Amino acid sequence: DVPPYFKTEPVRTQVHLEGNRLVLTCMAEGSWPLEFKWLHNNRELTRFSLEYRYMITSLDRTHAGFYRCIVRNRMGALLQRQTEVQVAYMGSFEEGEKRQSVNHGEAAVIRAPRISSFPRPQVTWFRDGRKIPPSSRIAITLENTLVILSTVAPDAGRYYVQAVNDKNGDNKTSQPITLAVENVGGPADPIAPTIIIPPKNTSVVAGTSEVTMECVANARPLIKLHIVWKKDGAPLSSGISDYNRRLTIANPTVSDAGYYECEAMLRSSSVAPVTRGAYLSVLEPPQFVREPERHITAEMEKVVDIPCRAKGVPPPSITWYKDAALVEVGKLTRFKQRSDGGLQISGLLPDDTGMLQCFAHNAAGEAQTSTYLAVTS
Repeated sequence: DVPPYFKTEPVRTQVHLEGNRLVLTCMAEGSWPLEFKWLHNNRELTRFSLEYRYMITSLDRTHAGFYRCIVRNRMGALLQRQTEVQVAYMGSFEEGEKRQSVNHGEAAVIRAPRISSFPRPQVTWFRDGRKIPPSSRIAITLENTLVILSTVAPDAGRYYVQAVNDKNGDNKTSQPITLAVENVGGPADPIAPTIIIPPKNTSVVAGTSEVTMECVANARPLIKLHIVWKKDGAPLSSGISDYNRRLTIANPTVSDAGYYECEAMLRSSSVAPVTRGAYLSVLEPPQFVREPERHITAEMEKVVDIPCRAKGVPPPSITWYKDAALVEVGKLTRFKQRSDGGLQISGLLPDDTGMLQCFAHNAAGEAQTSTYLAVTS
């Protein structure tokens, strides 16, 4: 009479190549009989059986998504930790040839032609078979948009991209975009600082290595263009790269979160700078500070309390299951959940016997614990 439990929980995320085979396992132990069923995006994929494996002989990108297992025996049922199968692939540049036009001095903004791919491909800008590296006059954004500051006539031509998927090695070339540069009025006219690419609202899990805010500015003459970064109003003096276009935070913490501003101005000038801002949110995955005991016995018809509190950013939501089924909490029920997080059961029916599972969820993760509740008296 052993209730189910998991010997090993699967990894949260995993990347596979298209065409390769895929084996998932429900590694559990318990007392005969131990049955297993599989869920794909919370929809039944199998019914209960003796088969603990779910196998896909040949992966497709359409197989990407969430999988999990349910294990059960005559004493109860457990919901396995959910995993995300990510299928590495790369489509083609379906877009045709394009053409844009700009006047000299104006910034030329050329978005990277669309392509669907996992992971996101590495993109490199080209023109006449020559690579186009970022310069003081040429920016390539995080979105792989090509910006050409204070364009001159020789900037006109056919630009295109090459895209390489890092995990399957695929290499595609896009159709070209033809930039025309016009000549209206003298090319010596001054231009006040402009922000072509403002910072974007950006979120990162604290268990990452880097996070980058970006801001691209245009001016004439480009040489006296200066970009200052700020956090919550205060200037920053490190982590700045590109030509002051990129602000890179290493190993971000919850403290690094906040409002980041980009200010473009002319050196030794007369003018109010132009400012654009965006928030950086830093999250922590859920993590228990209070777990119920892995075996619990209460008696009919008293009330029992099962403690469960989690820690994380933002404050994680606590959700209860009984035998892999969402517990019905509410005032017309015997079950009620403290804002504390714990679960209180009143009027213990013999059928309240089984496996209870506490799930702590937030946008950056999911944690889970189980207990065996046995009714006596």
